[PDB]
Amino acid sequence: HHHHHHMVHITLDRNTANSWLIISKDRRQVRMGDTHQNVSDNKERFSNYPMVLGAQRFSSGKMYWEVDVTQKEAWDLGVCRDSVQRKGQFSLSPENGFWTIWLWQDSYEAGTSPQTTLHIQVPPCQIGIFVDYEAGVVSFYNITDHGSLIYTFSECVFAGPLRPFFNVGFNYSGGNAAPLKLCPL
Ligand SMILES: CC[C@@]1(O)CCN(c2ccc(F)cn2)C1
Repeated sequence: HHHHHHMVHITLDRNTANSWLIISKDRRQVRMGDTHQNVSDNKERFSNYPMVLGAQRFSSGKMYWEVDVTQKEAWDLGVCRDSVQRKGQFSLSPENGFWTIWLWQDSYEAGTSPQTTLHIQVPPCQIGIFVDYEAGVVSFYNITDHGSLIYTFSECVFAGPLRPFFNVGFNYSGGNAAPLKLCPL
């Protein structure tokens, strides 16, 4: 791909974070804490899962960013509607306003309903996310493998403003404490 020149500076929105997350001072890194992080509850926070949104809202144009997933066992990445459900249980699907891929139990899958098997020969340490709002496209690129395509959602019904979406995953195993990091342009 040649999408790097629509690069946008993404930062994380503390107010949307699950109350166990720790966001860095620069708002470019997030990890799971070993406890509640001593913040008040609010209607924006994802309650059930270790999720957080980007601060940026997009309703037009082409946007690209990169995320470091080094030494994680589990994570979700992509974009979602600004109006997604925050509280209780839900599935990551375009019907619920999410365009995502994930790693879980040594397999990579796209968040369709039901989920789609991905075929990645080189396990990625960094993921590129490309959104074309007018075209209705969300694409995922393997930066570790010369930018090779991972998955494309097309004919997307965004149905409102979009926000960058992140899930650092649980750490039941003690093997998933590593952060998600937004990579420099
Ligand atoms: C274990 C120390 C941390 O809590 C802080 C930094 N960290 C990692 C782990 C892996 C990796 F690739 C990058 N950062 C997790």
